[PDB]
Amino acid sequence: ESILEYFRPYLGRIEIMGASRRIERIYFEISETNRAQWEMPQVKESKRQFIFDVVNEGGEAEKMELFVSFCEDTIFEMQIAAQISEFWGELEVQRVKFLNYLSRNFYTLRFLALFLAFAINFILLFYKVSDSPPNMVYYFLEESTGYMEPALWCLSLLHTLVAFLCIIGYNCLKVPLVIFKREKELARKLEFDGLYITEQPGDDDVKGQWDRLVLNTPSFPSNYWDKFVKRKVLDKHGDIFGRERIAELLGMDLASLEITAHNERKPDPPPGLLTWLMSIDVKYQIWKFGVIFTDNSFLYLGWYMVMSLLGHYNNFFFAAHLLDIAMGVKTLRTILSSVTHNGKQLVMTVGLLAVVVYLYTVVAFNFFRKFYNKSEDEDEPDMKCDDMMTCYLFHMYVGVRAGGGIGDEIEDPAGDEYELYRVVFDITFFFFVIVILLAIIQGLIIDAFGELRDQQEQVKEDMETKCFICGIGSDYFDTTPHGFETHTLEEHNLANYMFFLMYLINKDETEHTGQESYVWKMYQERCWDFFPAGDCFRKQYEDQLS
Amino acid sequence: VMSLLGHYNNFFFAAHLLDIAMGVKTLRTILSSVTHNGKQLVMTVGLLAVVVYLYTVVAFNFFRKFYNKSEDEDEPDMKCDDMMTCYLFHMYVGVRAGGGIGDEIEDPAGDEYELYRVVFDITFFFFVIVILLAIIQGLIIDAFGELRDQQEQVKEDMETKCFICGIGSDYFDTTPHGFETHTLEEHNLANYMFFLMYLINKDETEHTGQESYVWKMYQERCWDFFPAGDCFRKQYEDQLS
Ligand SMILES: CCCCCCCC/C=C\CCCCCCCC(=O)O[C@@H](COC(=O)CCCCCCCCCCCCCCC)COP(=O)([O-])OCC[N+](C)(C)C
Ligand SMILES: CCCCCCCC/C=C\CCCCCCCC(=O)O[C@@H](COC(=O)CCCCCCCCCCCCCCC)COP(=O)([O-])OCC[N+](C)(C)C
Ligand SMILES: Nc1ncnc2c1ncn2[C@@H]1O[C@H](COP(=O)(O)OP(=O)(O)OP(=O)(O)O)[C@@H](O)[C@H]1O
Ligand SMILES: Nc1ncnc2c1ncn2[C@@H]1O[C@H](COP(=O)(O)OP(=O)(O)OP(=O)(O)O)[C@@H](O)[C@H]1O
Ligand SMILES: Cn1c(=O)c2c(ncn2C)n(C)c1=O
Ligand SMILES: [Ca+2]
Ligand SMILES: [Ca+2]
Ligand SMILES: [Zn+2]
Ligand SMILES: [Zn+2]
Repeated sequence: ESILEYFRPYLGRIEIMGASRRIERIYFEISETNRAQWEMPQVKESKRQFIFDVVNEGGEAEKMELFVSFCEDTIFEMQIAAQISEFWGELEVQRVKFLNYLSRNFYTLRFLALFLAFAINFILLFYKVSDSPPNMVYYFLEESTGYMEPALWCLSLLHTLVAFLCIIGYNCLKVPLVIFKREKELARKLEFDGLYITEQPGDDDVKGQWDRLVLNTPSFPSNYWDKFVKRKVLDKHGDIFGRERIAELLGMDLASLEITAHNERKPDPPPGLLTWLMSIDVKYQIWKFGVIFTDNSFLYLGWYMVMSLLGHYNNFFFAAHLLDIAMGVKTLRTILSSVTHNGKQLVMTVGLLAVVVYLYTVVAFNFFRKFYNKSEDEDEPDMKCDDMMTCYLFHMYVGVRAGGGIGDEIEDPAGDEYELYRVVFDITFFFFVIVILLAIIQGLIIDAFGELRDQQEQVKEDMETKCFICGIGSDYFDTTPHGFETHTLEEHNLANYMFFLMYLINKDETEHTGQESYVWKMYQERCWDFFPAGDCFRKQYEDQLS
Repeated sequence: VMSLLGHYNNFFFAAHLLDIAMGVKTLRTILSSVTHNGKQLVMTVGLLAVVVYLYTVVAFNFFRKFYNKSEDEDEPDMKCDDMMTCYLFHMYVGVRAGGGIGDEIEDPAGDEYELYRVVFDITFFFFVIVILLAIIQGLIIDAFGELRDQQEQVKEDMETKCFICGIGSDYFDTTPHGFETHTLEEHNLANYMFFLMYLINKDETEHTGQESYVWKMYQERCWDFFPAGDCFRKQYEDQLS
């Protein structure tokens, strides 16, 4: 019993479909470092996001196809977590240590940046403008507190430095995952689908046309686990598309690959800076800059950098950093996600408002223009509807904002032949614009709140009622007490399937057993038939009592 | 404390009127709707403060001429000479006044910054007056729906599944009034409650085999005696119980 208790965390168990028609149970070893890396909060958050998006967007037919991909991505991330874990050579080692320090404390730098922005704004809360020095006016900090201006200067410098550290850290730990995902997707597309061989991408596909740059670059499979994708594509499509055309498209040399296949040399790489710069692939760097610039978080951080530099140029610009609270706190993100859920419908609704108010201006310029005199003095009238530019601007700026429509601002229509017509005009403008459209605006936000809440509830219920791997309902396992918990924690646990991949990858091919070799060979062929979908061990041997 | 202060000054007793909220049950339910999303509400007012502060920042640097609230020409009263007064004015007047801050601010017609001020007023009207108050109302409405859905779910779960064994009502519904008989005689909650006292009171030497077995398992914090997933009727369905 003591040995089993000691080795319980390291004993992983999974279930596979099997070479035969019977579900088979597989036992293997889980490394301590693998479990330590898996339990990291970042990995936990990534797994939560993956589960949420998979459940919400469905994709049942591709479920396993997504899951395996997730595992691959996650593995790369924790490799980075292993790498960034806690004359020329001296500066290089200082640079790598500094980069690692920035990578480790990125979130702390974000928190410090938010706090520094709050402090800078609180200091700026004491500005005052006066004509006399402390013809145009001057600005100065009017306060009785000492050394406030030097403190503000130091806070500005520290804020910019910390934000720059944020930029460098984010480039250190987040970009390689995006690059790896893009390389993986492009490799799958050009190896199986052949989107560039005997097929072309669509013109509207911006990313499809952008991915054409790294086709012939020597560093194409960089930042990705596989480095022989181009050779496999050549072997797959040379006999049809033409070996020479494939070589030119992928930038390969048949003689070079042949001689390296026979035997390769081991030249010494020069550590010089000039030769290193010469060895930099310009096209690959251009493609990497293009893909990284399309990211949202990187653009947000670049905007934060620009705001910091403008803050050095003019201190008041730092006020913009207050909006980072929306990106900072999670409840901020949720409540503003309600607004962003129906954003297209919202810009929609304001456009419809503009059109209907334009029609009201059209019918107000042709007949009811006399009633638009906003000048009290009789000597100099001020007609706001002499031309439709002023009339439409007046209706847009005054009629929409003023409660009760445009009739309140417009003169009294009593005592005129068009009094009934003007009454209909004002009442219909009040109902159609002030009431209905703003009601739509509020209803969109309320519906978005309900939508997000329903999505979260559906995800929770789906997770709590059905198993992720086999899909069998919780009731059948609930026949036996705590059956569902045992099934979801021991038999078909997600972490066990994740760990089995690494256990296959680390150990040598000659050490794989029959089951391990079978799973590995079917994995290579992108075949997901080993997952026990629709069946499990318990019902396989229900008569035999397992 | 309120009562003692009421003795000190009688008017303090007015505070006790708020006890109606704690007193009547419907009071508690309707205010539970408000308290359901309280963090989201203090949230939303904080975001309001930040966005109005940004509007004051862009109103202190350029559009400060239009903040003269004094009718007399001899003694002007600028409300945006410093950002303390400008921010207080926007917080206290702009938010409360329907239509944004443009109504209180002077007429921008006839100036080079008239279009810029039009954008300023219209965007302050939409972003502050419309969107944020819409969020405030939507949170309360969503909380009402949340509590109602919770009560409905609890009622349905109680009325459809048995609490002890968890078997659905349909299987018992095969026999007429089967679910009622099962939930009133076989797996009644009160019977399980009473059995614990019946075991605690009687002496240990008087316990039978079944009573002694349940008692020992209870003492070891083991809950395997509860018939979860099985019951008498399906145990002897072939034998007709
Ligand atoms: C987005 C909503 C838009 C509609 C808002 C409706 C609110 C107001 C509704 C009604 C008040 C109508 C005006 C007062 C009556 C005047 C009579 C008249 O038009 O005869 C004219 C002749 O005929 C024409 O020139 C064309 C006749 C139709 C004009 C447009 C009517 C729009 C109806 C829309 C249907 C809406 C139904 C109900 C909607 C709730 C006389 O014109 P005049 O004096 O000889 O010349 C004038 C100068 N002019 C040459 C420049 C033209
Ligand atoms: C929460 C919402 C916040 C934003 C509300 C926006 C409403 C209003 C929008 C627009 C009206 C803008 C003002 C009128 C035009 C003036 C030109 C100008 O700025 O040039 C200036 C030079 O340049 C600078 O000093 C910096 C330029 C940018 C200033 C800040 C713009 C904010 C944009 C936000 C993006 C919003 C996009 C749309 C949002 C719906 C000229 O300045 P000056 O006269 O030489 O010196 C003045 C005194 N000073 C030294 C103290 C500075
Ligand atoms: N094959 C499966 N593997 C794991 N969990 C499963 C599987 N199928 C269903 N589940 C669900 O997983 C739930 C348990 O979640 P789990 O223990 O994985 O949470 P977690 O990721 O540790 O949580 P947290 O969000 O706190 O980090 C069960 O309630 C069950 O409904
Ligand atoms: N094991 C169980 N024991 C008792 N009731 C159960 C059980 N499982 C489910 N129920 C549900 O409880 C309901 C009966 O509730 P009950 O008769 O206890 O109401 P009550 O609590 O006496 O009424 P009140 O709330 O007014 O006191 C049944 O409709 C049944 O669906
Ligand atoms: C098959 N395979 C993988 O699936 C893999 C990997 N590194 C990460 N992953 C996910 N390597 C090196 C690999 O050969
Ligand atoms: Ca072997
Ligand atoms: Ca006895
Ligand atoms: Zn399962
Ligand atoms: Zn029962």
